[PDB]
Amino acid sequence: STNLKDVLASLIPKEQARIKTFRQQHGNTAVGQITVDMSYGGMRGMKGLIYETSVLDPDEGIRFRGFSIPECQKLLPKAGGGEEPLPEGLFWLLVTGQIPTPEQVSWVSKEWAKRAALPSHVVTMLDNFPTNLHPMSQLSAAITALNSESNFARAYAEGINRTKYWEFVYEDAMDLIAKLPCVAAKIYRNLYRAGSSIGAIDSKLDWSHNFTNMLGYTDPQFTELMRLYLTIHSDHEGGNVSAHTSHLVGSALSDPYLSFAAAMNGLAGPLHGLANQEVLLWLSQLQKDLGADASDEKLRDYIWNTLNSGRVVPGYGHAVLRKTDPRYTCQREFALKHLPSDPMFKLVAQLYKIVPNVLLEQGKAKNPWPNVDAHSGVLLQYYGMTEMNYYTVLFGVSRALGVLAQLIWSRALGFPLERPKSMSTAGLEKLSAGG
Amino acid sequence: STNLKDVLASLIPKEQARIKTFRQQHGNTAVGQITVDMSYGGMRGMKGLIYETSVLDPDEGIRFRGFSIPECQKLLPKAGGGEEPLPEGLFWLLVTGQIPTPEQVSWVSKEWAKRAALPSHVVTMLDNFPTNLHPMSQLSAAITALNSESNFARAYAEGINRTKYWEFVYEDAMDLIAKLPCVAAKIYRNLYRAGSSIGAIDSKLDWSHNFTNMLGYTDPQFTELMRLYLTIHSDHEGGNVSAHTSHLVGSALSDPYLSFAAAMNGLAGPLHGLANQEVLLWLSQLQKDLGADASDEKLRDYIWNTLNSGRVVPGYGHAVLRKTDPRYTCQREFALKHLPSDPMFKLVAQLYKIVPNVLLEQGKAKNPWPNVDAHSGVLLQYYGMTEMNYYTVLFGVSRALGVLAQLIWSRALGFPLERPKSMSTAGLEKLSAGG
Ligand SMILES: CC(C)(COP(=O)(O)OP(=O)(O)OC[C@H]1O[C@@H](n2cnc3c(N)ncnc32)[C@H](O)[C@@H]1OP(=O)(O)O)[C@@H](O)C(=O)NCCC(=O)NCCCC(=O)O
Ligand SMILES: CC(C)(COP(=O)(O)OP(=O)(O)OC[C@H]1O[C@@H](n2cnc3c(N)ncnc32)[C@H](O)[C@@H]1OP(=O)(O)O)[C@@H](O)C(=O)NCCC(=O)NCCCC(=O)O
Ligand SMILES: O=C([O-])CC(=O)C(=O)O
Ligand SMILES: O=C([O-])CC(=O)C(=O)O
Repeated sequence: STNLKDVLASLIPKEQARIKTFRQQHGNTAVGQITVDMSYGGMRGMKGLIYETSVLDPDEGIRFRGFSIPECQKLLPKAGGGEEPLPEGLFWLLVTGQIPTPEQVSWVSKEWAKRAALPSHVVTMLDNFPTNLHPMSQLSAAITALNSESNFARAYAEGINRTKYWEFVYEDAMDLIAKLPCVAAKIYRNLYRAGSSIGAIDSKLDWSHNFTNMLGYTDPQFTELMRLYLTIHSDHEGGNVSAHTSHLVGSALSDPYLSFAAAMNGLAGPLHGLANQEVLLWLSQLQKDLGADASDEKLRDYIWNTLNSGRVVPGYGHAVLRKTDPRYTCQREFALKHLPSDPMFKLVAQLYKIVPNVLLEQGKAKNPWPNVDAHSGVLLQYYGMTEMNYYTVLFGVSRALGVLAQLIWSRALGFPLERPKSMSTAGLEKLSAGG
Repeated sequence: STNLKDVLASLIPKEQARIKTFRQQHGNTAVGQITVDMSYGGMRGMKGLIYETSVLDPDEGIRFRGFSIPECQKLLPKAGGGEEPLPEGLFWLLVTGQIPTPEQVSWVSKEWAKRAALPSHVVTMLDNFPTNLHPMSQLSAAITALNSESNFARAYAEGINRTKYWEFVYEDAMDLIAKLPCVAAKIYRNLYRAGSSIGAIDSKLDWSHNFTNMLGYTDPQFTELMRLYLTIHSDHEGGNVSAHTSHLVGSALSDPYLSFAAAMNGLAGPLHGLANQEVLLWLSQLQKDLGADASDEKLRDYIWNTLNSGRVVPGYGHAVLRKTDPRYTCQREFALKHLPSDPMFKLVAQLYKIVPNVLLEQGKAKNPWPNVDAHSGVLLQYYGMTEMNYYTVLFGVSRALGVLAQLIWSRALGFPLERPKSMSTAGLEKLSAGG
């Protein structure tokens, strides 16, 4: 009865026509200009990609198909007896643009339980990895190795006509999302619970719940945290490193497994998703140097020392946002509800009063406000997940939802190879005169 | 006496100042505009990145630090008794902008022989990979797994000041280049010469020669082919998928191993470097359907059938080039010198007379001329390297030179996070009015 693939079959042709006519009328309309500073500046400020699933406003923050986080919290189906949105529903919304029914949501949950199975070569590789190999590296290498199972790769090799690419992309997308929690849980267990097993998928539970059971957590509030975490980390428009990387790579017709693994190597950068890990490590050194209950003057000194040493303060700043990330606020609210007296949470709250002021004073950051990474691990730590080097993997699992949602659309719409022109400093000086 | 690291130490500060002042004068100067069609079109035509090592002219083809291929052939140091340029020299030129001496070239060769060593976890992983796992996937997963050895990753974790990033990037770059041929040869042997060993590095040979010895080839002309192949595939300005991917990923401070592995997943796409493999497979089906000596009319029919089936003709077309790729010409010339009567070569030559005309007739391709991939495998096949699924790995090994050369510079120059703004179709329609 419910079948997202059939729903997409109807939606594709209409969007295709809509875009066709618009481009007919406005393809040559200019939307902006390119300046020297933007080229040297990592395209900061350049409108460069079409990405359908979410759009970020610099002041208001992210919108998923037009809905803000608070709206998602309110509109998306929850677990029975739950308060947090199920990521399955968010996936539905991103892919279709429509809020799903709980019946639609449960089908996604069953579909994902049904497709979760790892091939042995992958299992063996994970099991043979050394404990000093970072969790993100183990995750990316496993996803890359799963490409032997790609249906898009196989169909492409068979010569399928380009109009059908989306269909195979959708299958690999659904299968990769289904398998991600098993890959992730397996790395968790091998590294931190050696000799134990992830167990089996219960076709009757939501994806976050099967994930937390494979991780070994029983707290019901932890399951709630997971549902929220996985929903909010899902997508952040297309120009963020991980999403842009999946987009660019997939544009060459690399399969979804290869596109997602490349994205993960981008998420593992300290200026991107690895910040979630870095925040915790900075905080632990904080509490170690200054010890648990610090004074404001002492926190400032600590912050200044980081800045003075040629390092960034993790968890603050943003390439597009210019105000406090609603994702940080949404986490703060969860903390205030569930772990209001945790000392680490209290520390994170105190830095909110300090850090922005120091950054402002330093005068370099364009956005002195906190971003999502400043508040994520604090939550995790409270529930017993103290392995900070593993935090980015969870962001990785979440991010698959948004990037894979968009990837289906890129191929449905026929987006071509992403290939901008580059320039050398010498060539550019000549183009202008020099300086 | 020779030490590239000391040479770069002097060059950095001067380039830094040069760029600083230029941006002072022209940072706000507009270099182009962005249109709707460019956003929907994979940034085709957008000047979007600064990339120093090479620049591609749409009519003339690639220039490496200002030199064309013919000039490199003529200027770069050759092996004793050789005719083809040594890739070590090309690496020197890209990194420094200056043509190296043969003494400088030999130091690079020794440096790379000295740093070539694989850690056991990597060896074990390769040895346990199934034979159905594509060679590019095995290569990318191994490079990702080598990141446990990263010096940049380690220094970053220790808190190094940002001004010194380049120094660590340079070390990981030199080490990754040194190890690449061992990773690559090991996949070659495991897959196609099961039970044999890659052997050891001879500190006295050039990098291409140690590579061909690990692959198991003795023909001296094969060694020459390898030197040319590895030099020409080295870099192709910054907006090509693989280079852009390394650039974007490295912009987040991910280490060179993670940045290069993500690039490789982009090179493995059929519209990018995998075309080299695809050309051979298309050709083999050709000769199989039509059998060895075909008539022109028959080749045309074969070509039209591919086009009519919703597929591309591999090896033809380009996102920027608008004339025949000098890299294809440079290969043709090698063929004419060394294997002029090979039937496959003859077939490739015949398609040169046919394909462009059919593409023109079809009227879709903007560039109906051949690209580098149309002539690479033909050369390989003649020397006995008939494993077409492995061809992209060789391109991968070559490409490390250009992208890693640039990566050092990106960090030396302090390029920030690559983060453009994205837009949805809906948002864009509104920005304009709609259509
Ligand atoms: C996120 C970001 C990389 C954005 O970069 P960008 O758009 O270039 O920031 P910007 O325009 O404000 O940078 C201007 C200057 O302020 C500095 N600055 C910005 N944020 C800073 C911070 N948190 N700490 C210290 N300095 C900072 C920049 O590094 C830059 O300095 P230089 O001119 O000397 O290079 C940056 O704010 C940063 O480094 N933040 C800390 C890392 C972090 O929290 N990353 C997580 C982001 C969310 C995610 O992806 O998960
Ligand atoms: C290389 C490239 C992806 C460039 O793409 P792009 O810049 O979009 O080409 P373009 O502007 O000429 O495309 C216009 C149209 O011509 C079509 N076309 C272009 N090259 C074609 C080819 N070789 N065979 C069939 N159709 C082709 C395009 O796919 C596009 O069709 P649609 O409008 O229906 O989408 C394209 O020429 C192609 O697909 N070539 C075949 C694959 C190939 O050889 N790749 C290797 C490139 C070199 C490398 O990276 O190693
Ligand atoms: O938006 C970006 O640049 C980074 C970010 O917060 C994300 O990807 O979640
Ligand atoms: O220039 C590009 O777009 C593709 C290409 O030929 C390469 O990367 O060698």
